[PDB]
Amino acid sequence: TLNGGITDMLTELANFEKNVSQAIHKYNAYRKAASVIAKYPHKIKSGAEAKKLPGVGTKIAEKIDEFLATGKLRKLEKIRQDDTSSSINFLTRVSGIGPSAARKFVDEGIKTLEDLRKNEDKLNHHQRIGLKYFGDFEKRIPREEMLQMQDIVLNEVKKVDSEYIATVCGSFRRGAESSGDMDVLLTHPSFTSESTKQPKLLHQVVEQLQKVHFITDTLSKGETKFMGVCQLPSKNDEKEYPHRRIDIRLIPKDQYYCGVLYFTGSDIFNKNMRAHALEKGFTINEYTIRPLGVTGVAGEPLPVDSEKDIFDYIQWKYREPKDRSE
DNA sequence: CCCACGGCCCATCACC
DNA sequence: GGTGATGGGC
DNA sequence: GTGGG
Ligand SMILES: Nc1ccn([C@H]2C[C@H](O)[C@@H](COP(=O)(O)NP(=O)(O)OP(=O)(O)O)O2)c(=O)n1
Ligand SMILES: [Mg+2]
Ligand SMILES: [Mg+2]
Ligand code: NA
Ligand code: NA
Repeated sequence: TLNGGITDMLTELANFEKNVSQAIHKYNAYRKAASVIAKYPHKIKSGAEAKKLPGVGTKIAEKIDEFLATGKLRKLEKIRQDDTSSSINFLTRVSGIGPSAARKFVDEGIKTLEDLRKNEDKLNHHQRIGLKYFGDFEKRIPREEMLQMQDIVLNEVKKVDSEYIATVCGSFRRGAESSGDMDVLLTHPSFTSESTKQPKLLHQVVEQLQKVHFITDTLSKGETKFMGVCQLPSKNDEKEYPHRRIDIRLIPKDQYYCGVLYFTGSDIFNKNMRAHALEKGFTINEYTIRPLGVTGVAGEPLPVDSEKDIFDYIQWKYREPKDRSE
């Protein structure tokens, strides 16, 4: 974090544009510039120096010049003093409350943590849980604990069926010493791009994790994606662990590599790799990589036998998980 | 100067 | 109930 | 907010 001051500012600007302005491309623009600056190995001495990087234009250069001279940004000082912006920004930190619901709550006078707790009935299920574990969801997860959770999930899934393969992805797979949540990619031989030869493959895994009281809540649940809450078990007299967010994604087994590429991330790395794919004449999702015709309609899935194959198609030298933290 | 900005699962809602 | 848009999120 | 064509 040579330029922590700058990337903090841009991130705060990104969050403002997303939550308050509801201008999602300004949000992406700021997080993009913040990302490319974060890996810049020198201590930026000027906005013009920053402008040389792809993603940093004139406006951000100006803001960097102001920040380096005064240590702060007036655009942000103002935003920080607005009640509406502060209320809306706070509300969006509750899982299940997006920019729209946040602004709508404020119109009704519901703008504090106490307001949410007294008005539980005006929340849907996701928001109710997000409020419930608002404190825990602010806490990060030490890799030490991620290791415990990994072993539990993997052993529980082995117990359901020895042919399930569960892989922890996300920031954990990228080698982070701390994670915001747990991300699990799941495969089973019965579920391929060809056919689902067995119903409820994800349900049974969730069921099992619920019966050992690992999974405690459910935010959403379909045939391929689980979004919910989990908690490590504690020993006698030992104070309980915080509740953690957990994401489980069931992917067709023959499409494991695109799946594990996708959910390893990061989100910004994924954005960059797929944009580059489009430039190179391909399109990548969590299932396949396809060519673009002169048309703009995708062709057939190209053969993929590894993560490196995907990198190869678009003329990218392979980058290990720990070098994908953009 | 113009425009597109990665790709998609689940919950909810509007409409027929 | 089917379909499609929208919100929130990965 | 930024940048390729
Ligand atoms: N916008 C997004 C968000 C997530 N993802 C994929 C890549 C992420 O690594 C993976 C999990 O999302 P995530 O849990 O919100 N972020 P991630 O695990 O990378 O970092 P953490 O904050 O969880 O530690 O989903 C994506 O492709 N596009
Ligand atoms: Mg994660
Ligand atoms: Mg996640
Ligand atoms: Na630039
Ligand atoms: Na939220």
